[PDB]
Amino acid sequence: GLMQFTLPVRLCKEIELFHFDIGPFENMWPGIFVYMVHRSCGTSCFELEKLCRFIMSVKKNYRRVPYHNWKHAVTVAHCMYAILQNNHTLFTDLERKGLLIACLCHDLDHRGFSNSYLQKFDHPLAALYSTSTMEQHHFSQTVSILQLEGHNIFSTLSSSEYEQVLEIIRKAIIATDLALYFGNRKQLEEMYQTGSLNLNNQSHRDRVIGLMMTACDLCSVTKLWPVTKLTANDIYAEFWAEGDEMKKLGIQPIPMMDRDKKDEVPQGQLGFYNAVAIPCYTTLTQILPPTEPLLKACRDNLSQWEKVIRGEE
Ligand SMILES: Cc1ccccc1-c1cn2c(n1)C[C@H](NC(=O)c1c(C(=O)N3CCC3)cnn1C)CC2
Ligand SMILES: [Mg+2]
Ligand SMILES: [Zn+2]
Repeated sequence: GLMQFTLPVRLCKEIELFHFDIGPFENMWPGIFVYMVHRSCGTSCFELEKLCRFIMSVKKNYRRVPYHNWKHAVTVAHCMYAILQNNHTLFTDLERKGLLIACLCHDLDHRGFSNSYLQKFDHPLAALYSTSTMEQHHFSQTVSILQLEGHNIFSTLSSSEYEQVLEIIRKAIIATDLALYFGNRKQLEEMYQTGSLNLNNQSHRDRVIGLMMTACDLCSVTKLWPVTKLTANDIYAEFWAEGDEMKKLGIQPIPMMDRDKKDEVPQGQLGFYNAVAIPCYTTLTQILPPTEPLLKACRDNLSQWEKVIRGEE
């Protein structure tokens, strides 16, 4: 009860900033997450014994893939932490509980392959879940781990609160399917501009939470340039592996996944910042003004990719 987690001074200060990098010391990441839960939610939200057992089971169920790994999980939970801390009063006690856990669990048991590759391979998960294939798997893995003896961190919630938190987590995890992001942001853009956006409307909050999940999931684009640049290497290590596997199935992959077209990465990055990242953080900044530092860091990185094309780096 009276046991806090305490970070070294540099981490204690920088963890509050949107652009914090969680560092290369894996053994500190669990403590960083508990620190964020305690400050974001309270030291009472979860039994520490159960949270620690949940965190370590979640870690064990992430694989050793270049990008969709345990570091990504914690990184995405930190961006959510930064959004929740800068928007103190806008979110219910249940939402703060659910969303950090959603972010930690959102890519559970990822193999480093897209929903497209699962479908073309004819992987069993593609038979079980026809759309948002991996994302339904991630939520399913989350429920499994919550039901391990000693792992139910929500046990002190009432039955209805329990049903509400699992519904927040489910929608939050499904929303990380980038195919669903385009239509979700368009709807939110319309609602904000015609002034119909109403955060007491549950279907509207769902949409806003969905956009928060895209923002946290993509947050490598909101870091210092060297973090952004080095994360992109890991993202392409997965994409090019998938392209290799597409070739093995006798299918030429899209240029994004074809290691033979590395040369065009910078232009692909521009398309992505213009089509996905900038519009995401722009609408997010309109709805939640204190998340502006994410939009500003994203535009800075767009500028860095423009400089790469111009041969200046
Ligand atoms: C057109 C092209 C030609 C030649 C070479 C490359 C490209 C190209 C097109 N695109 C990209 N490269 C990367 C971009 N996606 C990211 O950069 C990305 C993700 C992300 O899409 N997801 C899914 C799982 C992670 C997460 N964060 N970031 C930064 C998507 C579009
Ligand atoms: Mg995912
Ligand atoms: Zn993710």
